[PDB]
Amino acid sequence: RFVELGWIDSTSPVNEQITNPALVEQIYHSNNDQLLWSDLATANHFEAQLEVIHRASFSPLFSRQLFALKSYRQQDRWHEYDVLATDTLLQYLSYAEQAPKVGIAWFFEGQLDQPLAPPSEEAQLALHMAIGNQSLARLMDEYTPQDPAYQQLLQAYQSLSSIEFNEVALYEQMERLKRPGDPLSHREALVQRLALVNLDTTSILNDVAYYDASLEKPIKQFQKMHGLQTDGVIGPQTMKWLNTSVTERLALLALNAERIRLWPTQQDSMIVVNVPGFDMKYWDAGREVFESKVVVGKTTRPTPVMNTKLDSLIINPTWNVPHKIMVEDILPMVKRDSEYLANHHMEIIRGWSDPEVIDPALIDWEAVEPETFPYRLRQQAGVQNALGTYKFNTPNSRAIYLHDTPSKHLFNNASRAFSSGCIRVENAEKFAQTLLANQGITLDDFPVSTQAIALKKRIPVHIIYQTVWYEEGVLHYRDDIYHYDALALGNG
Ligand SMILES: *C(=O)[C@H](CCC[C@H](N)C(=O)O)NC(=O)CC[C@@H](N)C(=O)O
Repeated sequence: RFVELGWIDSTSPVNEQITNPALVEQIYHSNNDQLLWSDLATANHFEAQLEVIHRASFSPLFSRQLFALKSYRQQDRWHEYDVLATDTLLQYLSYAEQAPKVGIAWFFEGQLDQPLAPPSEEAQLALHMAIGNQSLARLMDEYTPQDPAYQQLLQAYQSLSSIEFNEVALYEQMERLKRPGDPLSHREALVQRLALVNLDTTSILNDVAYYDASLEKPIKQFQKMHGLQTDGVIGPQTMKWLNTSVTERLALLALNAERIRLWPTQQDSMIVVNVPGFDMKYWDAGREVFESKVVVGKTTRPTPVMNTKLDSLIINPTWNVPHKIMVEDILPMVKRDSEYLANHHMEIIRGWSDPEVIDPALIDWEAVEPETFPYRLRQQAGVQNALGTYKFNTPNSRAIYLHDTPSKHLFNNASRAFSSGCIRVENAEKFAQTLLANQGITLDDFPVSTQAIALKKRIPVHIIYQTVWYEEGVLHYRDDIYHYDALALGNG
């Protein structure tokens, strides 16, 4: 298959690189077979967009086409460049349209490594019009999220890009922890690395030999920006981020900017949990009506990025221990600690369909193998239940949901990856009250027995993974707990 254009030989390598020759030739024929990319500023603008996608590292497709474009350009093969650019712009338009629909597959469950379906007729009309007006640069901009949050990441990207290769000494210290009052060997590298993330360094005193008062606010601001405990102590967590290179920050800005294409913005009614920020928000009628900290899955039992809906609440839930938890976690402890089941208010039941309670005294524990244990565990409802007082049921293929917790001290931690995958909600009682108020449900008598409550209006729940974002006028960075930034960072 060869692109039917006079000024492209059938033997040209672009015939193997073009994903949609039929549509590309029609666009040219509709435009009198004129070149679309003869304005270098327009070529530059599209390569700069592809360079963001390339650095983000989620798309072998776009990386492959960018490398081919740059090669044709280095050789002044502008006719080939022209047709490959036009093909690649159709892929970009499809990417822009498809990201919010299926993009999880490109960022979290795989990569964008195969060509996409052609963009919509609306995109194809906007392209035809843009070609007529030589407004391709504006078209590309219109197919970015029209969202100040996205533009804040791209603005920082553009600032840092201009100083990417300036030498900045690493911050070094002799001891593991440096506290206010301690001598400092590397004050200048420290102040330069605070300045790199746009913190006000103008009141830091020059040539002071120790961690003085003038450094304390900037250090705590740096800690807060990176989600660290704001203890003022320059330890390994603080230094990891101080010593992050501009190249690595640019990778994080690019990947996080492109991830914004995935996430819904409608505030009709939505719940969003950002895993690596360990927080959540609930919007009703276009307003934030609830926010709280959360606990999320341990790195070995990760909370998946997913879309689901909140179908129902259980007030005073029991906990039906999943088979895998029973076998791997609990029964080994039961075998070694004859007070475990009483202490955790856990009953042995014949099965879910047959909740006959069996006294653990009636079982020969010596003979029990967790793997073959034929009964099930059910934790009684109450304030010490692992689900607390509230289960927020969000049915999905990974069996993830939201719940209250008796372990509320964990919300005081800066890093909150403690669960088996589920999301534990701080102020769960307030979340339930707000949900049920908005649904036109309220209990005149608060049950002290288990009660399942169907939502009348199902609420979309978006579990997202955003390690850089803009909020209250500043950028926030978070540790890549599930290693989804790892390929972009280059850190193996
Ligand atoms: C959520 O994590 C839940 C287990 C109950 C809550 C837990 N104790 C917590 O750590 O917050 N579900 C799962 O762990 C998934 C288990 C899966 N095998 C299943 O079928 O339920």
